[PDB]
Amino acid sequence: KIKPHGPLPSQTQLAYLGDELAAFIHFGPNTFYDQEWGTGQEDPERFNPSQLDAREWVRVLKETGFKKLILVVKHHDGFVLYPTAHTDYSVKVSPWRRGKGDLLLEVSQAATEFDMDMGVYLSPWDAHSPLYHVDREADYNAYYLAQLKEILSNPNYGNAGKFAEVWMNGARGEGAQKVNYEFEKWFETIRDLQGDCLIFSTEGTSIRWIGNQRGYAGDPLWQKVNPDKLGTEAELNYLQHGDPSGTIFSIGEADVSIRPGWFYHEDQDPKSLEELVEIYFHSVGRGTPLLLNIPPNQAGLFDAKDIERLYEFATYRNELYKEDLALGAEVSGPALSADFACRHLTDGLETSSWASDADLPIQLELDLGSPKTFDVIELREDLKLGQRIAAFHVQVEVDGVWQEFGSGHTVGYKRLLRGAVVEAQKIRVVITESQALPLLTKISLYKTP
Ligand SMILES: CC(=O)N[C@@H]1[C@@H](O[C@@H]2O[C@@H](C)[C@@H](O)[C@@H](O)[C@@H]2O)[C@H](O[C@@H]2O[C@H](CO)[C@H](O)[C@H](O)[C@H]2O)[C@@H](CO)O[C@@H]1O
Repeated sequence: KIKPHGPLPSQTQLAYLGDELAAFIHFGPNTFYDQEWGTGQEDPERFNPSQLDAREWVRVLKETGFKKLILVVKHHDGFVLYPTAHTDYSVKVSPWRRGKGDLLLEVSQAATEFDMDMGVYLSPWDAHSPLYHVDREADYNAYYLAQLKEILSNPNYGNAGKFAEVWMNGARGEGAQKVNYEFEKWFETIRDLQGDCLIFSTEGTSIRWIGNQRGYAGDPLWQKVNPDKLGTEAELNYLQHGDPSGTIFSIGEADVSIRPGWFYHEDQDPKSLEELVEIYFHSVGRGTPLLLNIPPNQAGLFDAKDIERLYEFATYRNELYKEDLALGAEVSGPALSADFACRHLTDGLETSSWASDADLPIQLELDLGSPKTFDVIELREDLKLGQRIAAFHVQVEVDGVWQEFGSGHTVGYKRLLRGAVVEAQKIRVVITESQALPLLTKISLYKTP
């Protein structure tokens, strides 16, 4: 029994890491006003999608491999997209669904049908609320809290009444009131109603921002931080790389829009497959989830181009992973014991892993038995026992010379590392720095389609 190392992830954290792909939905007055930020002066009469179909949103997301859907139900403009008891600035005063509309309900019903996990984004900064003022901040905090209770206590909201993530955006306009939030109170309520539900915030919660909206996790990416170095003034590079000395397990979620903007704009186009693939390799392929925003249009529908792109992106990933070229390769090198043997890295069993207490560098060598053509290696740690590896490199034997394939810092939950396409039978993975005796659960090899 190897001892754990460092801060360990919760079950809900590991489940997210396992799921890899989440979808964001920004939709609201901003969609009708052709803007990215609203003022709270938007006319609810203009919130009037011609033919909204949340079931179609959920179906396409499910079919294209997304495992969670995070819905904006109140952006910075403050317009609430479910019939809240706590402000009149909501869908209640919109003509949509002859005034009886509830977008949270509509998305929740569809998500429940498709077993799509649910997140909810409720903007802390509220440009509409007359309570959003330093002189009224206790009242604003009670407003926000009361809405968390409305959202998170209702069996008709979420995936069968369950929410997997709450999103508290850190953004605030320069001229806005400097309201301070009752974070701990909010977190307690979230726990009371939804247990270990993940929380994205500027504070020391289970999810942090990766520090850009480009889909780029750093290398290294430590999925752990010290809460004392977070808050609204957290350094972006700290978010992006995490902390080798972090004290809490923290997922650096990589959010990015399929378009330039978060809301739908007719004049904008979605990213290319090539662009999404790069993002994929620098987010999921660096051990963190990708949260990809798809904005519905003024009809309440996903854009046709955007839909095509999600299917092409899904096809790409299915083809990448179709064959693990490393399965059954003979693996040699040091190993702690038979229970942690090298052959565990390519045996195709999720239940078996490798470890070694040998002095670094530790060299694992795979012999594929015959020459194969590949351009991706996948490594995974056992984060139930903590993140450990700080540096590694990969080589391939070509005409009797061990040439470089690639190098990196961290592995984490899952690390994809691309190299130039090669035909080779023998590969070395060399671990050169680690915070504790290294473990890997798998080595895989693929060819990009
Ligand atoms: C329009 C725009 O680019 N705004 C960004 C801010 O993004 C916010 O978050 C995204 C997801 C979207 O809802 C925007 O309308 C929001 O304004 C950005 O705020 C940071 O956003 C990240 C998430 O990407 C975390 O929530 C941070 O805590 C926020 O500080 C700010 C600063 O990067 O830049 C523009 O205002």
